[PDB]
Amino acid sequence: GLSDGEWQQVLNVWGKVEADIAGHGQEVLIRLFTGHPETLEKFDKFKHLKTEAEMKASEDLKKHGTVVLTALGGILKKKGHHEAELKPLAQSHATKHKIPIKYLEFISDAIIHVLHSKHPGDFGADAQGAMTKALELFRNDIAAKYKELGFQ
Ligand code: HEM
Repeated sequence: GLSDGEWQQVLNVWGKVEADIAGHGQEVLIRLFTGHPETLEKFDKFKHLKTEAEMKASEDLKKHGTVVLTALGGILKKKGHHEAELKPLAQSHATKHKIPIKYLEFISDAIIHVLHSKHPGDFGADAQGAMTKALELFRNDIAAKYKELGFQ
C-alpha cells in the first residue's frame, strides 16, 4: 500500500525506464541471469546463453526484456489496482513457467540495481524507497495467487 506521493515517485522513476525500455529490460534480465544462474534454466530459449557477451548480443533477450518491462509498467501505472493485469501473470508463472516467488524477489532487487547503475546519483533515497515498496506490493499479490494454487 503506497501513498500518492510514493506512487508519484514510482511513475517518475518509471519515466526513466520508458525513455529506453529495451535497454533497461535487457540489463535487468542480464543482472538476473548473472546474479542467479539457476534462473536462466527456466527459459528454454535463453538457456543456450552461457556468456554475458552472448546475453548482451541477444536481440531476442532485449525483445523479452521489452515484453517484461512493458508488462510491469502497465501494472505499475495502475497504482495498486492491478488485479486484472496481475492474475494472468501469476497464473502463467505458477502453472506454466513454474517460477518460484524467490525469483521474483531476485528480479525486484535486480531492477533496483539497474536503476542505480544507469542513473547514478539520479535515483534518490526517496525514489528507491517508493520503487522498492511498489515491487514488494507486486510480489506480495503474486504470492497470494501462488498460495491459492498451492504452488511452491
Ligand atoms: C517483473 C517481473 C516479471 C514480469 C512483469 C514478467 C512478465 C512476463 C510476460 C508478460 C511474459 C509473456 C507472457 C506470459 O508467459 O505470461 C513472461 C514470460 C516468461 N517469464 Fe516472466 N515476468 C517476470 C518475472 C519472471 C522471472 C523472475 C522469471 C524466471 C526467473 C520469469 C520467467 C518467464 C519465462 C520462462 C517466460 C516464458 C518465456 C518464453 O518462452 O517465451 N519471469 N513474463
